[PDB]
Amino acid sequence: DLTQDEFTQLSQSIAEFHTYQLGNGRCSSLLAQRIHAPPETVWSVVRRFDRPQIYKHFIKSCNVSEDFEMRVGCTRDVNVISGLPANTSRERLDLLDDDRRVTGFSITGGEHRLRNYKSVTTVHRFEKRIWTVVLESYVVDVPEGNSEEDTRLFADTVIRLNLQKLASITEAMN
Ligand SMILES: CC1=CC(=O)CC(C)(C)[C@@]1(O)/C=C/C(C)=C\C(=O)O
Repeated sequence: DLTQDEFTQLSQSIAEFHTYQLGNGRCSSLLAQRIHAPPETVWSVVRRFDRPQIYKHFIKSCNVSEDFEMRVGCTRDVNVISGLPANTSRERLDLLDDDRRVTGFSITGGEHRLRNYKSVTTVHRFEKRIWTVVLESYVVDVPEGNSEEDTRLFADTVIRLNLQKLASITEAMN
């Protein structure tokens, strides 16, 4: 996946936001997407907590309060497209750092099986031409009698598809 030069450059961010030391019954993974677009452009979409459906394929709609303010602790209600093993997710914004380009959220409830899910998404400048690397990591409980391996495959597949869609949206923005 990540090159040596990408790792090195990305080392302290990964230690700071994307490394976990967990007990059993919980699992994590880290995923990376390269985007051939300025990190200002990528971050302008990543940080828009009220409109995840701009890049998240499986989200049919997202509702926020009439008094919504973009501030740690604000919440959103997302509704999943039809036919899926989940219908809704209730999510809380945990991080919004406009200097470092760090965001994250937690799933506090809803109709789905990704209990105590929390993810962190970070945006990184690379200079070849300016490009961007996005890291996204999550921790989640392993539902009793499911395996850690199926849980990770599920989360990873959704995050990977979302970060691909992010890359296509943000590259089209040039
Ligand atoms: C597509 C989908 C299906 C589910 O079964 C769970 C949930 C409804 C939470 C989800 O929206 C999960 C989305 C997660 C993994 C990544 C995200 O959105 O950053």
